[PDB]
Amino acid sequence: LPAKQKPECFGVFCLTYDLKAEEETKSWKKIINVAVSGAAGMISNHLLFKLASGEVFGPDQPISLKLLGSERSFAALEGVAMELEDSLYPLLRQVSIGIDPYEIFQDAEWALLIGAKPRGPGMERADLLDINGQIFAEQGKALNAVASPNVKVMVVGNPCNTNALICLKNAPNIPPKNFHALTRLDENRAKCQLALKAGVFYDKVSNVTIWGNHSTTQVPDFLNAKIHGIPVTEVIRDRKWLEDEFTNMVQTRGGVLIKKWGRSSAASTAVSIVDAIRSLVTPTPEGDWFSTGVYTNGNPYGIAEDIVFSMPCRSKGDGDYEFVKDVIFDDYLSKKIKKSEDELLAEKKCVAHLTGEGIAVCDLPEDTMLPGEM
Amino acid sequence: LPAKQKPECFGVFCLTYDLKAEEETKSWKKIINVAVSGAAGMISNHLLFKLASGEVFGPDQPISLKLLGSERSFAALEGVAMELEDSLYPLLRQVSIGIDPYEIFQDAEWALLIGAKPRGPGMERADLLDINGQIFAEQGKALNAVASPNVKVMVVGNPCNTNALICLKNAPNIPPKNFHALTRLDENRAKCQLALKAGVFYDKVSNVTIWGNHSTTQVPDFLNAKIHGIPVTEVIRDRKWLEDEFTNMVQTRGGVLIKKWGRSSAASTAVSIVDAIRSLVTPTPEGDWFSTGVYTNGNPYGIAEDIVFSMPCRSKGDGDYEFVKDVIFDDYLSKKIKKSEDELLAEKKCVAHLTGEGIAVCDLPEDTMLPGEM
Ligand SMILES: NC(=O)c1ccc[n+]([C@@H]2O[C@H](COP(=O)([O-])OP(=O)(O)OC[C@H]3O[C@@H](n4cnc5c(N)ncnc54)[C@H](OP(=O)(O)O)[C@@H]3O)[C@@H](O)[C@H]2O)c1
Ligand SMILES: NC(=O)c1ccc[n+]([C@@H]2O[C@H](COP(=O)([O-])OP(=O)(O)OC[C@H]3O[C@@H](n4cnc5c(N)ncnc54)[C@H](OP(=O)(O)O)[C@@H]3O)[C@@H](O)[C@H]2O)c1
Repeated sequence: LPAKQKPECFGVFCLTYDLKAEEETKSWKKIINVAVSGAAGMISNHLLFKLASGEVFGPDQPISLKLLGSERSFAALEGVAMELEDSLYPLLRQVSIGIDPYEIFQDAEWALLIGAKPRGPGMERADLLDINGQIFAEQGKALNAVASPNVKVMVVGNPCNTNALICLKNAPNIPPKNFHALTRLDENRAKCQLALKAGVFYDKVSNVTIWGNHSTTQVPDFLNAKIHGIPVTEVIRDRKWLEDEFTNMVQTRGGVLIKKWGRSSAASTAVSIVDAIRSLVTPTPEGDWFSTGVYTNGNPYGIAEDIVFSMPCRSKGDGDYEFVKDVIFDDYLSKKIKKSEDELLAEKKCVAHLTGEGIAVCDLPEDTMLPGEM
Repeated sequence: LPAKQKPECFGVFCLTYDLKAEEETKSWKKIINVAVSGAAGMISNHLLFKLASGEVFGPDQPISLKLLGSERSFAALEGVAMELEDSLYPLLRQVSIGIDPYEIFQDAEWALLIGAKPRGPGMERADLLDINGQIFAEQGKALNAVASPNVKVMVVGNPCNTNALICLKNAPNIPPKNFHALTRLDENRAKCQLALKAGVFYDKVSNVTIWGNHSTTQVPDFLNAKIHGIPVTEVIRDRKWLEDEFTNMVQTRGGVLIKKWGRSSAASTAVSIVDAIRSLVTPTPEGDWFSTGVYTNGNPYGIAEDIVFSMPCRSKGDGDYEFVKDVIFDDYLSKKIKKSEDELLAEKKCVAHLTGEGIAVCDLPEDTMLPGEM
């Protein structure tokens, strides 16, 4: 539980200048502090450079990276940091690597929590929740204790939704609206599938939203989606497909992707992550929206409270967001969303011992983790 | 030796629109055709998305990717292309994957030839040159036969320098000035090292040039380099270091990098590659320069002709370049450059059977391949 223990910089990033705003590069904004857990993993190995290049926050936004890793993968983190220095990225004003959350999360304005333990060979969902839940329970206290009171936290380590509930549950000082579960890779994969069916390039499909858990209970919402400007429903008139098939296509994208030999969707996920961050740092296009697993309290859809449930949101580009109100539902959608909700509330109970609710009671389906995920 | 055999597109990229310049996105330039060999490898897995994101050619430059792979790694290429489609990159107007150079290199304006066979466990340099030389001999004929008469070719597969000589030697219709050997990762690594020693951030070091082969005979030129605006020589006054140590630090960067467990400098190399391309597509900053293994004919330094020797160049950002004339040399520099030249001319002879010169005569040192390279 550190205090006074500040994070040490990394070679060259220690030799950095004053602060962009007054001598050279006065065009640059004030530096943004970004923390990344799972910093030595594959998604990170992609994400990091996209951040450093200004692809994420812009070309006039000097960045500071605080890479949180783990004992075992420390050599790896040193390596990534070594690649970071040989990249000569001007925006990357400073980087620091370490294994202590209370040190690394120190002053973080964005906490991109990718990284959690992989599903064991014969591991039951409940324990998958327990193990990673603990990691996130801890990172939550750290964030709470030593991070910017308005840290925008973005969770990608599975089970992301619950992992996020836990994180905010252990980080009371931090606004729960700030915690996001990454369902965006799912959104992108779904646009691609709706473009593929309709015979249009993915840049013509929009208003795609994902509801529920980042698991096989999520719902690639085709009812409110649009292609070219008109509801998907009246472009892909094959209604049976949309209901009986669409979902399973997005739901297995990663699974087929992995068949093209063993690599995870690192590059794509790395991309989803930046698109995710941008949807909060950039004003949502007129009439469109993005998907994010966020806290349910305040939602107008009727979804249960006290959980992290992905839903349509729009932003003015300030880090915050608001739920999208102009949306419709039917028997299909309504029942599918409610079915994911059931799952989530069960994980919640199964994770009562890491959320501060009480004794855990697990009754979960060991078949829901998305194909292709580590 | 295809003709009439055109490259088929890939799912979603087949459903693409007209051509940016007249309906929507009239701000966009005319599409650029980019071919990538070794498309399913690690450096590519990084490079590709940087290209697609517009990081390389700009945000108003729609791109077309022609990914050349190999039979064995075809499943992998399908996978990368699958990640490409789930990324929803607007600039990535079209992509096509395949294993035939005469098909894939069809109409290429940029041929980023990363990818060649790795050094065998007990493989002698000569054969390393032979094996990869053949690949490049073939890709050269293809490029020559079916590519844009002004293809800018950028070789990264080792032995890059010779591999490039061979490529242009088998591609007579294509201007030899167009072939580039990637010595940029080396340049970047060296700036980082000169920044580290002088106690300044890498953004204060400039005019670093690399001469010779992309091997342990190259010369991280500290004599013409500058820090803050004044020659490195009068900032890092520890002259013995610059001569006796500097070189070995850059020369082993990859070697130490790999010690931080088994991953190649994929992310960094991916970065060097884009910096390389930009130095040709962007006007070189006033007084600075970049390093590139290019054809020697016309050089004013005294370096031997008919080889690919990295040297200082500047560009107006049109794809072409010119050698930098305002540069000095001393006993140290002069002798070191000449020693790399010796190597190169020996590889040249060792590769006479792939260059159209005659019977090969190999007499090479089996210790020169840079630490950390596959
Ligand atoms: N939401 C999505 O769509 C999505 C997509 C892909 C993956 N995921 C999920 O995210 C998790 C892993 O992501 P991945 O596939 O990218 O794996 P990965 O790149 O291989 O990274 C896994 C990480 O676990 C890390 N680790 C263990 N304990 C940690 C802790 N105390 N703090 C920080 N890092 C810790 C390791 O740390 P080091 O960094 O030190 O190695 C390692 O990097 C999985 O549960 C996976 O299912 C979600
Ligand atoms: N200049 C530099 O500083 C630098 C830096 C790093 C590496 N390199 C050199 O580049 C070469 C490999 O790069 P790497 O480390 O990035 O390896 P990598 O990512 O693992 O890729 C190696 C590739 O060899 C490919 N291949 C074999 N025959 C091919 C052909 N007919 N056409 C197209 N691709 C072919 C494979 O094809 P698939 O794409 O189908 O798998 C594979 O991707 C090595 O010789 C290495 O030393 C140079």
